[PDB]
Amino acid sequence: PVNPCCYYPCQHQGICVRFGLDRYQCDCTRTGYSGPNCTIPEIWTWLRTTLRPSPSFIHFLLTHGRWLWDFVNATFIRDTLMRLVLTVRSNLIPSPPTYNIAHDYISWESFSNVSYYTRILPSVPRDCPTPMGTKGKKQLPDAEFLSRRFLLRRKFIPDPQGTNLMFAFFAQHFTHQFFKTSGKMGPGFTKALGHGVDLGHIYGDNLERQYQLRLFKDGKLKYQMLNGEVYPPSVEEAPVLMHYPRGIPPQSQMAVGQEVFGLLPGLMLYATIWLREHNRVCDLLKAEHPTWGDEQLFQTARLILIGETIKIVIEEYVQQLSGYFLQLKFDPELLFGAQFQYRNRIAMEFNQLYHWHPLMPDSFRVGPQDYSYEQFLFNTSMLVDYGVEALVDAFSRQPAGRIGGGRNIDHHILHVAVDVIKESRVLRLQPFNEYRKRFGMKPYTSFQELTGEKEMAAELEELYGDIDALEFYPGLLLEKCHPNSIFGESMIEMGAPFSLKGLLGNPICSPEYWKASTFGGEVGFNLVKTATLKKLVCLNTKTCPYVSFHVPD
Amino acid sequence: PVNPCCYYPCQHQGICVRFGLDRYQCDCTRTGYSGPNCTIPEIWTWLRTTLRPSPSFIHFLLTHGRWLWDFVNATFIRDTLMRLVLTVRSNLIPSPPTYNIAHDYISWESFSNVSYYTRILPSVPRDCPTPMGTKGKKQLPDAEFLSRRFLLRRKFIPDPQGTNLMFAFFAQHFTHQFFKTSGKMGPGFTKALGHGVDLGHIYGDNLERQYQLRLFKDGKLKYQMLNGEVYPPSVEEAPVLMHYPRGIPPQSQMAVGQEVFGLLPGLMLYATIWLREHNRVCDLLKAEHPTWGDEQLFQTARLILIGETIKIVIEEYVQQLSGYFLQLKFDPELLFGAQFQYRNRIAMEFNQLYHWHPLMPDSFRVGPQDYSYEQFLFNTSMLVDYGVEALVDAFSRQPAGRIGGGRNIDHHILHVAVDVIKESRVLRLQPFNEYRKRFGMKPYTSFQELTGEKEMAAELEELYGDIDALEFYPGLLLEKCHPNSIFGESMIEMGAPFSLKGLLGNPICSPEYWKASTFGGEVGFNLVKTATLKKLVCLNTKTCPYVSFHVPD
Ligand SMILES: *[C@@H]1O[C@H](CO)[C@@H](O[C@H]2O[C@H](CO)[C@@H](O[C@@H]3O[C@H](CO[C@H]4O[C@H](CO[C@H]5O[C@H](CO)[C@@H](O)[C@H](O)[C@@H]5O)[C@@H](O)[C@H](O)[C@@H]4O)[C@@H](O)[C@H](O)[C@@H]3O)[C@H](O)[C@H]2NC(C)=O)[C@H](O)[C@H]1NC(C)=O
Ligand SMILES: *[C@@H]1O[C@H](CO)[C@@H](O[C@@H]2O[C@H](CO)[C@@H](O[C@@H]3O[C@H](CO[C@@H]4O[C@H](CO)[C@@H](O)[C@H](O)[C@@H]4O)[C@@H](O)[C@H](O)[C@@H]3O)[C@H](O)[C@H]2NC(C)=O)[C@H](O)[C@H]1NC(C)=O
Ligand SMILES: *[C@@H]1O[C@H](CO)[C@@H](O[C@@H]2O[C@H](CO)[C@@H](O[C@@H]3O[C@H](CO[C@@H]4O[C@H](CO)[C@@H](O)[C@H](O)[C@@H]4O)[C@@H](O)[C@H](O)[C@@H]3O)[C@H](O)[C@H]2NC(C)=O)[C@H](O)[C@H]1NC(C)=O
Ligand SMILES: *[C@@H]1O[C@H](CO)[C@@H](O[C@H]2O[C@H](CO)[C@@H](O[C@@H]3O[C@H](CO[C@@H]4O[C@H](CO)[C@@H](O)[C@H](O)[C@@H]4O)[C@@H](O)[C@H](O)[C@@H]3O)[C@H](O)[C@H]2NC(C)=O)[C@H](O)[C@H]1NC(C)=O
Ligand code: HEM
Ligand code: HEM
Ligand SMILES: *[C@@H]1O[C@H](CO)[C@@H](O[C@H]2O[C@H](CO)[C@@H](O)[C@H](O)[C@H]2NC(C)=O)[C@H](O)[C@H]1NC(C)=O
Ligand SMILES: CCCCCCCCO[C@@H]1O[C@H](CO)[C@@H](O)[C@H](O)[C@H]1O
Ligand SMILES: CCCCCCCCO[C@@H]1O[C@H](CO)[C@@H](O)[C@H](O)[C@H]1O
Ligand SMILES: CCCCCCCCO[C@@H]1O[C@H](CO)[C@@H](O)[C@H](O)[C@H]1O
Ligand SMILES: CCCCCCCCO[C@@H]1O[C@H](CO)[C@@H](O)[C@H](O)[C@H]1O
Ligand SMILES: O=C(O)Cc1ccccc1Nc1c(Cl)cccc1Cl
Ligand SMILES: O=C(O)Cc1ccccc1Nc1c(Cl)cccc1Cl
Repeated sequence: PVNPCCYYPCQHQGICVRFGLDRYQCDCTRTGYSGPNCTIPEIWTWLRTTLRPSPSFIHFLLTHGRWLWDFVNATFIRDTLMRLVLTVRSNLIPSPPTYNIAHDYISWESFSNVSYYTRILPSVPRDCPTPMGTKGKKQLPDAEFLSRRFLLRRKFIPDPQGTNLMFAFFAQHFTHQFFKTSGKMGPGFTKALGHGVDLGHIYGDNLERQYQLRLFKDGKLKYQMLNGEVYPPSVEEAPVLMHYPRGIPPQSQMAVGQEVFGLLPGLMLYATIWLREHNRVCDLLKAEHPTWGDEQLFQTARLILIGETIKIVIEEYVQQLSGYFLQLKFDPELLFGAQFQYRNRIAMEFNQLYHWHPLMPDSFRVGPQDYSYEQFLFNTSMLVDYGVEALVDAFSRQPAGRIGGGRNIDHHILHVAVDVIKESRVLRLQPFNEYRKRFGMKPYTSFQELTGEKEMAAELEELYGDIDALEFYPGLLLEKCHPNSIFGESMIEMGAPFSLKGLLGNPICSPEYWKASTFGGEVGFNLVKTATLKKLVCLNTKTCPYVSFHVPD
Repeated sequence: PVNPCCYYPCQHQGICVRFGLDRYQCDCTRTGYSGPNCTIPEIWTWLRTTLRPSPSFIHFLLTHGRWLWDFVNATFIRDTLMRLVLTVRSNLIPSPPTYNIAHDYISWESFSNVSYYTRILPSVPRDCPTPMGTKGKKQLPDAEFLSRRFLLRRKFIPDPQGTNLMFAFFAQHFTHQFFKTSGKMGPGFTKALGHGVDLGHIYGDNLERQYQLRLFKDGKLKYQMLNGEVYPPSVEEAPVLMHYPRGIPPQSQMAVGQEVFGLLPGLMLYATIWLREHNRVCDLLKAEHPTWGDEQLFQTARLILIGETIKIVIEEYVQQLSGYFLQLKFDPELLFGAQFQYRNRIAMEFNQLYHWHPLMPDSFRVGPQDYSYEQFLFNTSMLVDYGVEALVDAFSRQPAGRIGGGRNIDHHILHVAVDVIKESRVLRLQPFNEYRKRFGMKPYTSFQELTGEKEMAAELEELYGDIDALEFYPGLLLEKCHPNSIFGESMIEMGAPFSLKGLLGNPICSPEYWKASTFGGEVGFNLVKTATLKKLVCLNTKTCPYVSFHVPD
């Protein structure tokens, strides 16, 4: 019989619905296109497409000509373009969410059950001739061999954008609040039910964990004093599930919102920094409202820290990553005259996309010392030994690896990428070319056009058989890179829409929540508006070291 | 020190926030007002208030002049006005939701924890001089004595709008999918985590329950055959928790989505019809899609039945109790050019408001038979004995009681109204007049202005002391009802914003969901678009009885 939806016949966000025994129909509703396969353009769509500049042209404009951008940033155009960046990107993501691992169709279970990761494109049907649809071979390339030949680091390729480990660990810390895949429920299921910037990696994904982390006085979190410095509490003081190597003494075990943070000094670094910020905010709130109870001081402080995150993420984190000459601005009031949905659901493709393990180097240089992976991983002493000040300085000076290009994942953590590709076939993600079309890009006609070179393309031509069979995750990390950039063109075009919908879709960005009273007055509101990475560290430390998302020079 | 927020100083949705020892500050952001109390209006605010007609004047316009409304309904002005009713009403509701029983302030916990009912106006602070704020007596009037003197039915007062029991049972059935107060967690908590029209009273509030009702063949729900007619299955066949009187084994019980439905035949009547509807819809969808599995057939039928519910509710259910000459219309497309959040959280005020126990008659009539409360309540054979047709005919012919005016609750179920007022004091709901202001109405200056008479006004003035001490629920029922109507001025103005935000805020009404493909093509899309109370009943029965929300002339 053969399922007609395996060919992906519907174009431009049309929906393949199986009718009768062998036929199909495309629902081209509000797609801007008509006809059986949604290809005949409406008057406005045809006009827009011929007048639309290429995605690369827009990226070129945003990365060149300082004289124009010095002017733009000092004018109203900054706010006009930022609004355009917000609206155009985030509208590519369905809201309310559509599909999940169980349903390749809209249902109430896909809407209400927040334990699911959502998906933009439906899974490849289980009745297709090839696991990627119709094109390609019956068996996809070996996940170990594909990572070994194309992803394994032979030499450290530094990021030309000057990105450091301070960014890398921020990226990991920030993302692991909404990427919490369930080990028992399996792939496609999440434990971070907040689905965005909830800070559940500081406070906990569940209520009882939070209560266990809370000192229940002045709204503050629990903490311990080691060498005159404030650190996260021990397991004895806060009895919560923490993933530590079995046998390790409880005095060496620290307790934070996310279970996996104790395994890396870079992760527990930010956990300390943010904990110091929470209690600091409580002190400012208490001086402003001495009549407030413990519960209000905590909840008000959480929203301030949620606002501080989004501020730093957009104006510094994205600023370093995108390399835009356009000065980015966190201002929810930009969307106040627009049709925007203040909700978010984490997609599995955003999970796959955010596996930036190439960022990690060969070693971890802290001052005169150079620490290996076996010296750095699962180390429960390093954070206390050096302190926040010394480590933040050390991570801001060490270069990070280039994400795109290829052959840049250190062999110690390569197994992750292997499992990511394995998870992609379990989830049955559509080919890379299908996602290219979903995010408004032209699909690649050959492997030579993808990598931009002759060598690595020829081997991939033999393995996959066809370009329309190329997988999602390998495509993003093997795509040609414009010199000076951190990754390929697709990463920006696929990632930004998710990322902005997660940031600005946070309820605090809504007209209902974006008020002074929400953050306990003007003091709390200004802390959100003026927050910086530098102010996140140095205000919570004795001295102020070099702190940035980029290395010196 | 005296709490300043006990005076409710901040007007027009301004937020009272405690500062220092004895000081307060109003957050007048986006209220349309400025200053210390949000009392001085902006240029556009002053313009709106002076040109705005009174609530009772627009209600007058909608309920008078047949000839003008015949013209309007046949033109685009029908759609123009419906869009206005949709937008202006539902915007009075905070979205995303703000407060709950735990927090009288915006928090992440209030946003994320869906086990809470939300609220529109914050509670009366615990450290206020009087239980209702600053007004009235130290001890609030007795709950049982208030119900016996002002709410207890002497002579039966029927609805002047000719509303029947078919409406009354629909009301109780329809509401108990989003009104499910958790007796274990307490007042202000809810098991109905859908917070809207999810049909959890048919399928279940949780997944494990839903799976027990489902056949897992053809997307259908389980059913038993009695007298050659389709009925809900036994609890012996579908093992789900149902609240039946002790001594009644699962062999006689019937298994449906909502636990309390076995207590009333009228509730079980509507459980049957929708179950017959679900399986009838499954049959239609199976013919269009013979390659669909069980899971897709079930989920798609649910979306259709949700679509059918909101359709009938707006164009007939709301049409009956509103008494508008304007032909109401369910078209989600009306909101596609508007700022509208497709989400809903059930408020405690909507819960309190929807206690329409006055609708219930002195005795239930089924043709020549007249069954009392003892015979009707907990009856297990009445539905099977008579059938669907006979009971639909009976409930459609018998008039329901007038909700407003007072003194129209039968002595059998008066204890509910006692528990509503008692729950209101635990929830610490603000005074009636404070809620009047919040839904754009002038507060009553006296009890005589509220009632319309003299006797009950003077006795309430003795019990409460002040009009600003009057409670939410008693105020709604003892209010004066305009020209021949179900209830008073406030019931529309307070309940309509809650309802329309609940109905149109359903995700199926969003541009993403409101497609033909979501309902499995045009056949499923038309069943929503052409849904009727009559078509819900007569298409699922052998013969077609009298079916309406009003009695025959
Ligand atoms: C949405 O929100 C509601 C309401 O908040 C919530 O309902 C429940 O919430 C919690 C449980 O999740 C219940 O909490 C109650 O309060 C006491 C607190 O007293 C003490 O608790 C600690 C003692 O217990 C612990 O002891 C040791 C450590 O001390 C520990 O090792 C044990 O494992 C044990 O847990 C103590 O540390 C602390 O200092 C306090 O003195 C709890 O003990 C107990 O759990 C109580 O039941 C609420 O009562 C629940 N219901 C209500 C109505 O409030 C929902 O869970 C939430 N929903 C979601 C989906 O998140
Ligand atoms: C977790 O991380 C902590 C980081 O604090 C580790 O603790 C530290 O471990 C080092 C050993 O590596 C301790 O000794 C230090 O190391 C030097 C090594 O010699 C140096 O090597 C270079 C290049 O080979 C040579 O040019 C020079 O000889 C140079 O000195 C040693 O000489 C010194 O004694 C120096 O202190 C260090 O003391 C210790 N830190 C603290 C605060 O005690 C820890 O090992 C690690 N844990 C695990 C389980 O891996
Ligand atoms: C659950 O509901 C069922 C209905 O399905 C109840 O069973 C029914 O009970 C009624 C009495 O309440 C039975 O009526 C019988 O028929 C006549 C009725 O009298 C007639 O009507 C009026 C008023 O009564 C009189 O003025 C007329 O003159 C006329 O006679 C009577 O003669 C019989 O004695 C008897 O009452 C009905 O038949 C019966 N149905 C079935 C199928 O058994 C059931 O009681 C109820 N459960 C509980 C606990 O009450
Ligand atoms: C969000 O959705 C998740 C996935 O649907 C839910 O995860 C869990 O719920 C599933 C369904 O309850 C679990 O599936 C299991 O199904 C087997 C099959 O047994 C069958 O059901 C009956 C068993 O009593 C039998 O009568 C029948 O004949 C048949 O054999 C059953 O054995 C298990 O008991 C269980 O129900 C599943 O284990 C689980 N996880 C996953 C990954 O599927 C979430 O509950 C849901 N979340 C929310 C908040 O609703
Ligand atoms: C040396 C440090 C690192 C180690 C040891 C490491 C290893 C791991 C491990 C063990 C997992 C969980 C198992 C799995 O999904 O394969 C994981 C997942 C993941 N990693 Fe890393 N990685 C590192 C660096 C990073 C960084 C810097 C980022 C951020 C750019 C990152 C992004 C992710 C993401 C998004 C997941 C999936 C999380 C989930 O779905 O639950 N990793 N990695
Ligand atoms: C004679 C028929 C009815 C009976 C026997 C009945 C019974 C009850 C009972 C026992 C409660 C719980 C009271 C408590 O303990 O707090 C309740 C609450 C309630 N009633 Fe009724 N009722 C009837 C009719 C109606 C009708 C017609 C409506 C109109 C919609 C209605 C609306 C409600 C609502 C919304 C609740 C609160 C639900 C919740 O949050 O749990 N009732 N009723
Ligand atoms: C409709 O879209 C389909 C995409 O599959 C196009 O291809 C179909 O029609 C062709 C011409 O009749 C056939 O050669 C193909 O076999 C057939 N595809 C499949 C999978 O069977 C088709 O061109 C489109 N129709 C129009 C009018 O453009
Ligand atoms: C479709 C009409 C819009 C005008 C598009 C002009 C073509 C853009 O051409 C662009 O030129 C840049 C350098 O100038 C390159 O960096 C880009 O790769 C290339 O796409
Ligand atoms: C001159 C700079 C203008 C920047 C404003 C445009 C930002 C919108 O970004 C656009 O988003 C679309 C959806 O993701 C993509 O299809 C486009 O390629 C991308 O440029
Ligand atoms: C100076 C401009 C004011 C004219 C706009 C008046 C709109 C208010 O509408 C008024 O509502 C009253 C009910 O309170 C009715 O009595 C009036 O007839 C009606 O015009
Ligand atoms: C001082 C001005 C504030 C009073 C506001 C009262 C306006 C009249 O009341 C209005 O009735 C309409 C009935 O269709 C609804 O659309 C509106 O939601 C309702 O506010
Ligand atoms: O957006 C983020 O938070 C990180 C991220 C990851 C992948 C792709 C884009 C982005 N951000 C981002 C955004 Cl939100 C806009 C423009 C350019 C970029 Cl790189
Ligand atoms: O829609 C409902 O649930 C019925 C309901 C209950 C309370 C208050 C209003 C309404 N309906 C209603 C609506 Cl939603 C709009 C205009 C007029 C009326 Cl009577």
